[PDB]
Amino acid sequence: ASMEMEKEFEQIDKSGSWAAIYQDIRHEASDFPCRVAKLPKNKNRNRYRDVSPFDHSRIKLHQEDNDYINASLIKMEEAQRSYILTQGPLPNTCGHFWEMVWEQKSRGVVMLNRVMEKGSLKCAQYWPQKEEKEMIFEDTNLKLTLISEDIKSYYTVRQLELENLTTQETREILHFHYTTWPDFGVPESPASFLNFLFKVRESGSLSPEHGPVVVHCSAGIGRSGTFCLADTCLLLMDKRKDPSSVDIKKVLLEMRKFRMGLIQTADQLRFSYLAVIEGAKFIM
Ligand SMILES: O=C(O)C(=O)Nc1sc2c(c1C(=O)O)CCNC2
Ligand SMILES: [Cl-]
Ligand SMILES: [Cl-]
Ligand SMILES: [Cl-]
Ligand SMILES: [Cl-]
Repeated sequence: ASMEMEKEFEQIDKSGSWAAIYQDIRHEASDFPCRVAKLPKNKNRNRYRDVSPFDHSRIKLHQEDNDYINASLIKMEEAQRSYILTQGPLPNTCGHFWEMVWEQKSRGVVMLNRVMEKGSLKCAQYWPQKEEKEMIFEDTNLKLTLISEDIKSYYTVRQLELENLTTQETREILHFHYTTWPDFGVPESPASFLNFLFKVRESGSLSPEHGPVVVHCSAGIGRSGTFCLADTCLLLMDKRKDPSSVDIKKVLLEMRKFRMGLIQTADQLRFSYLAVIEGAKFIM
């Protein structure tokens, strides 16, 4: 790999067994309890009833009334990278979302969806669109201000100021918004996906000096899983002597120990292969 991975890719392509391989992954994936996610009191904190964090990896809010947020810590030990994957916040969980960003000391938020997709609400408007209209989250005592945005053709980078209204301490949060990645679909090219990923890496947001980057789409599993799988596989291919031993299927199953349903379609799995192959070549 890239040679060994590319060879494997062409073989799967030739036999047309992407769907078969993807289904194998779903069958083999971990099935851990999500008791807390499924408590009655948490019903309104979940966007989709079929998408919940495992108890063992769920992010806990440091709040005395209810610690629950639909978010999971994905800790890739060998790759030496962590991510927080979470659903697109609901109108009632935006305060929670930013409480999590604050408490976990994250530097970046990666958003891979749009607020409305095909006429359906997929994510709350959880950040301010206008500088002069800041957002105040009274429940978690946080204020959020748009400082600037860098709008590119297929993604936007925003500078946000998150302020703890209790202490008046402020932090700069980078918001990386992929705006042309359709739900249950794939990016328009490996190149544009990789350019985006590299921008996130270059920002320092994935650095161990900060808390884990927060990654989300609508459910925090399909597009989110695709993004994280590619990043981790690229790390492995660069850190392993004999990078040929990087088995994307095994890495995805390792990730799914931490959150269910990562990568939601066979074509997203196929795209992950392409991204990793093309990216390996660029980095090598
Ligand atoms: O946003 C994504 O990329 C993603 O995984 N979305 C998902 S996963 C998922 C759903 C959705 C959705 O957006 O409707 C609906 C219920 N089943 C699981
Ligand atoms: Cl949007
Ligand atoms: Cl919503
Ligand atoms: Cl591997
Ligand atoms: Cl699945």
